[PDB]
Amino acid sequence: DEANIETEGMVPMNRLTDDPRWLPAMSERVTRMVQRDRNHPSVIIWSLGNESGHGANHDALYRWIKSVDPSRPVQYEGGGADTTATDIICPMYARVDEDQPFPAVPKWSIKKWLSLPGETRPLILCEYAHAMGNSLGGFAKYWQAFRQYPRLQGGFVWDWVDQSLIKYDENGNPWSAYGGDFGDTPNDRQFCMNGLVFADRTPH
Amino acid sequence: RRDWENPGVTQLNRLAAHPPFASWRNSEEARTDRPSQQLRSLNGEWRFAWFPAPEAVPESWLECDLPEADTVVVPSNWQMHGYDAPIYTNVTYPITVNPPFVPTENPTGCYSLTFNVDESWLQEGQTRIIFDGVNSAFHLWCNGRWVGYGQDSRLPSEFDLSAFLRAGENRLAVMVLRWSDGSYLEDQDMWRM
Amino acid sequence: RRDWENPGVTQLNRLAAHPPFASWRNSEEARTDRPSQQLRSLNGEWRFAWFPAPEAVPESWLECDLPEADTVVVPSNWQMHGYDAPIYTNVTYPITVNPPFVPTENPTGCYSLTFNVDESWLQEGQTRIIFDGVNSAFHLWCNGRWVGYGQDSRLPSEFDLSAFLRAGENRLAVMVLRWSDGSYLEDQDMWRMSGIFRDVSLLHKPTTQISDFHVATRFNDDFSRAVLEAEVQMCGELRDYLRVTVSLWQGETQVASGTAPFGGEIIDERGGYADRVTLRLNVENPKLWSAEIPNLYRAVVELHTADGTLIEAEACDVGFREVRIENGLLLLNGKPLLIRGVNRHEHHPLHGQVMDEQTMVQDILLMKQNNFNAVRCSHYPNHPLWYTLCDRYGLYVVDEANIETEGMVPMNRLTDDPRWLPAMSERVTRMVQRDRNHPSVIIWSLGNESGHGANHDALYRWIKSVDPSRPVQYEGGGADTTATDIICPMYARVDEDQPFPAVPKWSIKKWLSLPGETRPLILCEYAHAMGNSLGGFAKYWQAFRQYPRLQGGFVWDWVDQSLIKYDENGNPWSAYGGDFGDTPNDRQFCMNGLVFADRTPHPALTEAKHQQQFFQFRLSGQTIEVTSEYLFRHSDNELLHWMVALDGKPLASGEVPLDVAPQGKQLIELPELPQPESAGQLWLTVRVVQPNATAWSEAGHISAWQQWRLAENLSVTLPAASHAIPHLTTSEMDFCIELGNKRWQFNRQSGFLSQMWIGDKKQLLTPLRDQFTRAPLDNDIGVSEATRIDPNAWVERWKAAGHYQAEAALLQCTADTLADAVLITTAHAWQHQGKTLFISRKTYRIDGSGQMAITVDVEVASDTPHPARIGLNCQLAQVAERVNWLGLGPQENYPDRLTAACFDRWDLPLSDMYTPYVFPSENGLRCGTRELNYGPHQWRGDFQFNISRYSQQQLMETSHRHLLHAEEGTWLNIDGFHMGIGGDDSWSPSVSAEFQLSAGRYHYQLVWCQK
Ligand SMILES: OC[C@H]1O[C@@H](O)[C@H](O)[C@@H](O)[C@H]1O
Ligand SMILES: OC[C@H]1O[C@@H](O)[C@H](O)[C@@H](O)[C@H]1O
Ligand SMILES: OC[C@H]1O[C@@H](O)[C@H](O)[C@@H](O)[C@H]1O
Ligand SMILES: [Mg+2]
Ligand SMILES: [Mg+2]
Ligand SMILES: [Mg+2]
Ligand SMILES: [Mg+2]
Ligand SMILES: [Mg+2]
Ligand code: NA
Ligand code: NA
Ligand code: NA
Ligand code: NA
Repeated sequence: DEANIETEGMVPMNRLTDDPRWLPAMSERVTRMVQRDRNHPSVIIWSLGNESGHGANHDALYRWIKSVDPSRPVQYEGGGADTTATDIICPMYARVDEDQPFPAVPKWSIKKWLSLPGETRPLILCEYAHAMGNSLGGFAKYWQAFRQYPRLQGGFVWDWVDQSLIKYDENGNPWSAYGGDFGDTPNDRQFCMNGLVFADRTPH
Repeated sequence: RRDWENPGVTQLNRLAAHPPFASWRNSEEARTDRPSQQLRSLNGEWRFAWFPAPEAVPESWLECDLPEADTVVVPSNWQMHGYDAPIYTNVTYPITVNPPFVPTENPTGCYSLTFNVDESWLQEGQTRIIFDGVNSAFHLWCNGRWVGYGQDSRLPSEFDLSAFLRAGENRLAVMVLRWSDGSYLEDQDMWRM
Repeated sequence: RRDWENPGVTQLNRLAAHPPFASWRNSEEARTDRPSQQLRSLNGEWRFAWFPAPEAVPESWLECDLPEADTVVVPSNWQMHGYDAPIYTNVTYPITVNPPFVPTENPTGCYSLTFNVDESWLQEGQTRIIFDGVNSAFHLWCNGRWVGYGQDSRLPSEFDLSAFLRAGENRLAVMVLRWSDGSYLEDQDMWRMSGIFRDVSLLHKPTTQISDFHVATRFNDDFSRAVLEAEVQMCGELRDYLRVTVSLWQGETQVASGTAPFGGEIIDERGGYADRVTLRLNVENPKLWSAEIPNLYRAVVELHTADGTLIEAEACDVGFREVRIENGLLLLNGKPLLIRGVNRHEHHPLHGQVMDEQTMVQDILLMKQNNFNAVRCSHYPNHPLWYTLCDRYGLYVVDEANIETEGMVPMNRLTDDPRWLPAMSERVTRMVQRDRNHPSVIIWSLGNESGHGANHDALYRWIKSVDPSRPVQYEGGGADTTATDIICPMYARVDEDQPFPAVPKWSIKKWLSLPGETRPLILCEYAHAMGNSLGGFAKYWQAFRQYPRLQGGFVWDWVDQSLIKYDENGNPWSAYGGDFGDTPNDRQFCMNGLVFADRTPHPALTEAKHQQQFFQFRLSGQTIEVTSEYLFRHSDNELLHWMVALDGKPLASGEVPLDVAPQGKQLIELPELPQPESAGQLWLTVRVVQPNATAWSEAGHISAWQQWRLAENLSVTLPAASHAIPHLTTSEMDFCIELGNKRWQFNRQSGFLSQMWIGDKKQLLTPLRDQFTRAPLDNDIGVSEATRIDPNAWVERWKAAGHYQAEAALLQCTADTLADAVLITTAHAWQHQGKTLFISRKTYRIDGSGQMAITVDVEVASDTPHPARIGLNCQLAQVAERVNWLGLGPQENYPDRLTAACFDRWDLPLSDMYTPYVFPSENGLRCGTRELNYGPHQWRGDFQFNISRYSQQQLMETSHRHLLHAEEGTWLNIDGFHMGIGGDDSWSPSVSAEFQLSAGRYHYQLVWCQK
């Protein structure tokens, strides 16, 4: 269960989440989610949101959930996937054997990540295997690794269904449309279609 | 007094969040998770009118239905009804990055509903309304009188209407703003509706 | 649209909090911390009008001054101006508890000010206004137009007036609401006031400005090297030609300096802060900061262009110090501290809660002079100047957020409610952003008495993320919750547990070793100094010194919160709860200081100074061993001063310079001390003296002292029998002994000495009778009131038992003649409703030398609350100017608070034998007295005493010290035994067992005579 908080557009990504002036707005998107869904057994982990760097607000809210509900682990990939605001190393798109040494927020090979000096948490990718179009190549490698490494406990494929919308031509026939197809601009082409199934739930 | 441009105001008169309620008046119904008489759905056909900004919303609307309005189904996204286009942007915000300000031209959706309340609901207890999802912020009026405000498109906003409702016909006025300071926290890579 | 009744709205258009700014336009002015042209003060005479509610404020006011208004000084509290009464309530909220709603009748103060702005301020840059303190919420208008709103009475609210001001005359309209939803978080046990009580300023900043800067100092393991890290953030137009240069100054010297363009390091996938830059300067062998030696540097932040043009400069004092809790201990620069602290409310007897430099410096000097090294901002951020002073004078500070809700039920009803997370958040975060650069601030506190809710944990973690340099603490919820790095109880006793459910107060010694516990323990409040208190104080320190992890505490508290009123004649007097028509009120519970509102020391302050000494001494024959308790300084401004005296009579003395390294020891070999001859007790007395004057001390200031009973010579040569012999005359109603000039009369109907004569001069105005009660001390009363009685309080236990109204029944009264003296034998039985409470057997022996030897032997029922005292008393007829005695003094001292007192010959004016506690009670006692001299009289033995013009009765019937009237003659209370005063807290029996008159059978002997 993930709070409604993404500010990936800001620069740096945590410009709001680290600003105490925004602690209130964020607070309510975390606390109200917990107070609402905390009784569902299917909810096993709480997430503080998505792509919003790592600000103090995240740490504050992290600790809140831990105080309010000890029954569930909290996780957050912002700021490098292994920040003090997450109980699980939850990177997104970190490869199996290859490192991607980005400054500040690198994506280590998931196998190398688990054994980094001092690290001890379990690692579950919050997003991996971008299924955009003819994709999912190398998927078997992830699982090979998941099964061999005790602390490599899986992940969440990205993602389920294509975010395509239905439009109609002059004849009144339906067709799948994406970025820009509605006069929307600026738009991000077809990047809204990353599913394992088409908008109409037909398997890829 | 623009509330959609102040991250300090995320709600006004909204009740506290909580687990799913149904207020059964019979334990057997509760155990079997059967429908509840105390939980009515206001889904269906509502009255809708699109505007270029909240400042274009005619006062009359608060008390009297606009004839220029259309009857549409709720819940729904007005983009899907063709009132304006749905935008698809990944990272780059759909609006200009200048927190906590949003465009002066803020697509405002005016939803209204005439429905009646059983007299027994007003003779006792509390009668509240629950909006499970309003994108991205909105103001609520019940019978011309103002009730409250709410933000956060993905969690329910609840308000106590007990003192606004009357037995019989009642009318809801819901001014929904497409953009708001809350949009700064809603930058997910999906269609922006 | 009521904003004062919505905890979701705590401000409107208020600018971001930040370290103190001045916007210097000259780097030299910044470095030298000289006044700034860009920082004007709007303090002075303003226009004020009071209203019953905001709804009564006439619109005209927004644009036109009300003629009905008055001209008053700002800052100030309108209660202090008499516009309405200041309320004094402890826990119970001053308003009705119904969050977030406040009374419809909300006292609204309307402040206005006409002032003009230089045209140059409006031609460029930003012009903002700064309200350092508005109690408790307010709306601001500039020239009729509305600007913003603000809450939180203890932190500054800033608004950008740039677009509201015009060149020339301008007018400010400030509507201040006394009550608001914010009042729910401001329930501290102090006078409840309101208004603009802190400075109002006008700051001009360039458009492209410095909007914030954080100073950090990290060292290597031995503090030989240190790296100063300065993160700077800007606003306005970003340009490459922009630069920031942070330079560190040690006096006129420039130890280091760094320059760099904006553009921080990459922090995440989106890059970094292009509007920030961090400078890192190296510092070799830095001068470390401490309360011992407040070594400071000057950090100057300059916003300029690459071509060298200064845009603006900001600065602050920097103190290189490292605070960290390691292995269970709180370390300051690697050494484990011993907090000799005190809690200090911002209170002025005439100005209400308005602070000024003078009052501050005064308090600071007094504190340091009485060996204090730390202070707790109970219970809200203090006036900005305070931190600056503590920085320079040297004081460890606990900066505490403005959050107390002790009135709620349960105490954490709000702090655990996520709906209130926002309001709380701002009272914590804004404090940190403001004071985080002050080196004197060593610990952050989350507030006071507000239970333990999730909000506390959330905010706890925030500070830890934002500022790793300081430990966070909070006593709420049991003092050892997950929201505190330090076990910080309040009033937890030394050896005795107080097993309260949920939130017990364990013996501080037992607390440290509780299974799993490992943190350091520092009481945030202990030794409630209310009235005649601080008994058992020495026990705390004994323990602090023995236990590594018992690192001190903060006494409660500094100054009495009494206000000055005037009677018909126009004379000033100290007033407290209720004295202003305020009700409900909490009596005198606002007076818990070590000093009176006017900073005059209480007797207890002296005890504190002594127990908190930084030099410990031990004696072994001829050698005195001095151990230093300092962690950094050397005793480079001290010399030991010793002196031997036989029962007051000095014999030898001298002085050795002190050369002790911190933590070190020094041995001092006294010369072959003078060999006494006469009978008596030799007393070695050492005093540490500061020859040179400091910034806080006069020259020759005394920082410590200690006494030792050297040798003793019991007198064996009993008196030379005079040939005269007393004559006994006998009536049926009296026994009269005459000897030369003197005449003694014992009323055979009472069994007490009813009168004595020295010529045709009477000596007593009231018979010499036994006494087992005392004018109840605040600690004896606790929270027991007229209507609400606390059956547990000592005063009630006594009352119920009947001690205050015991009829003295005579059992025997005989007289016999001896070979050289008359002998009167008495025996009384004090009872109440049949129950025999006390029995007092005595024998008076008047001999040829004309000396009366009174021998008392009392019995106390082993099932009647232990008596407050066991002695005698009578109203003498004389009224002398001085009092001389050989015993513990010079100041007031009681059994459980007499360590600081010294044994010697003391002489003082009758008045100094009376302690002016605002709330009258037993006082002025002096223990361990072998000789007392008053007028023609002299009493000898081994007793305690208090002598004044007020009877115990008057004292216990009078509520204020100003309603006390001198009585005929002088009342003498001579105790053979006196119960301790206690004080571990003032709301429950707090007198240690060893100080309770429980022996059952007591015995003392006195010798009355004419000197
Ligand atoms: O479709 C590309 C994806 O990239 C991820 O980093 C992001 O978290 C997803 O929400 C989506 O934007
Ligand atoms: O003397 C009563 C004291 O009790 C303390 O618990 C409180 O923190 C103080 O502010 C004061 O109310
Ligand atoms: O602060 C702790 C205690 O302080 C006392 O003054 C008060 O009477 C008690 O009820 C409790 O509040
Ligand atoms: Mg808003
Ligand atoms: Mg994204
Ligand atoms: Mg408010
Ligand atoms: Mg209190
Ligand atoms: Mg001692
Ligand atoms: Na997508
Ligand atoms: Na210690
Ligand atoms: Na008090
Ligand atoms: Na010296």
